[PDB]
Amino acid sequence: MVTAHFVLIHTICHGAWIWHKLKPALERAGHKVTALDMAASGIDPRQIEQINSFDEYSEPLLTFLEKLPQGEKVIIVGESCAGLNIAIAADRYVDKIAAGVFHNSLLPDTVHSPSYTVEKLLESFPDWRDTEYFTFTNITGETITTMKLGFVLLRENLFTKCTDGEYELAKMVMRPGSLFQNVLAQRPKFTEKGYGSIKKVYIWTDQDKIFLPDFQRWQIANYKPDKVYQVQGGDHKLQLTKTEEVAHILQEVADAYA
Amino acid sequence: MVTAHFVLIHTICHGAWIWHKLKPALERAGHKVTALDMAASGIDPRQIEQINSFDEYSEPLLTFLEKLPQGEKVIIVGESCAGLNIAIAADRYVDKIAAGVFHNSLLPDTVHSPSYTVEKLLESFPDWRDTEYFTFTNITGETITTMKLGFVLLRENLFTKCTDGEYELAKMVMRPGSLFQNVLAQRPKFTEKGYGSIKKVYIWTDQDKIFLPDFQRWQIANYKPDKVYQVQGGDHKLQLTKTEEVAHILQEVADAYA
Repeated sequence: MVTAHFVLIHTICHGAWIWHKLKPALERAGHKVTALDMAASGIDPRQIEQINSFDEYSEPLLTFLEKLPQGEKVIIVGESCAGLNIAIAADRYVDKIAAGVFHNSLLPDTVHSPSYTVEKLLESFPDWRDTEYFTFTNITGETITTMKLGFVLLRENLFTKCTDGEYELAKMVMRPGSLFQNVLAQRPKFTEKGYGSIKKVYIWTDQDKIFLPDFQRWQIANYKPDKVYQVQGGDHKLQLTKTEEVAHILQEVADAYA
Repeated sequence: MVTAHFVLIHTICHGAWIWHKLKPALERAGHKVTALDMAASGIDPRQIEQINSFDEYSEPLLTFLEKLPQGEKVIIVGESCAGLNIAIAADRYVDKIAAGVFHNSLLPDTVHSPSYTVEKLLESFPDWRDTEYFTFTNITGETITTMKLGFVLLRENLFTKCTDGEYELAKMVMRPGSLFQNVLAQRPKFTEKGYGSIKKVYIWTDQDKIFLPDFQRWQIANYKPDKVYQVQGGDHKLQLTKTEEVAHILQEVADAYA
């Protein structure tokens, strides 16, 4: 059994806290874990109106990767939209990445536009329920749509099978976030030399009520991962409903990719 | 059997998230709960360097009370230093407050300075271990001392008996905080017609590794509460390690004080 350094990356609106159970589980098995707040997330001091793109939003992951002592690789694990952080980071630091794990998450490709998987998600799941929307204007004049996720969305669609304790936590710390979709739509594609070349492991459940099965199979068919692990039951937040399951999958990820 | 509106107030450095287990436990009995972040705490947008006194730090509680419609009463439950928030609020809004519950908490009086209980706490527990200290100057020239609580202190003194998931949570969302002690020491005394007149319930455990047995007993004798509940075992954070027991006691506070 390899021991590895996981870097855990939350989805927009969330923060390092989503990982509060998975992190000590990986550590009991002797792994090093880093759970990072992205910009304007968790207890990051920035607000979302000071952030101009998904690449800026990824700053804390990139900064973290820049300081990582040479020879060291990490396994980056991303939930939901954090798939985009993984692609951004692999195009800047391919050298330092053993593998990217996609945890009910967007799976960008290199053929299409980075906003491609976002587009397909919003076709798959177009009704965000009691979610509220807002806009501000970025550094070069783009209208950025932000969101405060709805509590009924949170209950039923992301945290479907979670504990009340965990659902209540999530309402206590959820923050505004953005897909920066229209800025993604204008961004150079992810590259083959960087993102294209890292190992990619995909983890999901068919019980997910926001990243739906037809969408998630579509992702797997669109850009074939190296490994696909399907967890039975649970919900979108497998790191909360299937913590040990995920800890064991991640061990197999460390076993195959170091 | 009475249902109440509980208003849950975390201590400094923390945020509303500390009540994530107690809130749904209370809601299960039919109580309404509100859990608020104080300034510069939890996910509040401010940093501590813009906060000039413990009263300013109290703004979101005060604003919340200010906005309550007439005829509506709350029970404020406060942990550690939040005893001061209770006093501050009760002097401003005695008419919206059914009781104040002190949860391993500073219990101010009306007859010494508002800093008295903080001074006595610091005599009792002068050494805060790996805790870091910083300073800034407030708008009126005072030196404010702030702190980042040490992880060892969090592990062993605050979250002694808590779960690995809860402890990890704390590390993930803990923020800088301040007692505003020098400012408290220049502050007018709490009034009899406000703070002085509310019902006060004091809840504690002798296994608390930071508010120690002698300090707490001393509080109890210096300013006699209406009721004293002693929970067996647990640790400093009873709303986490003894959640159901605290929910049960809170029901009775609601029964007495309506």
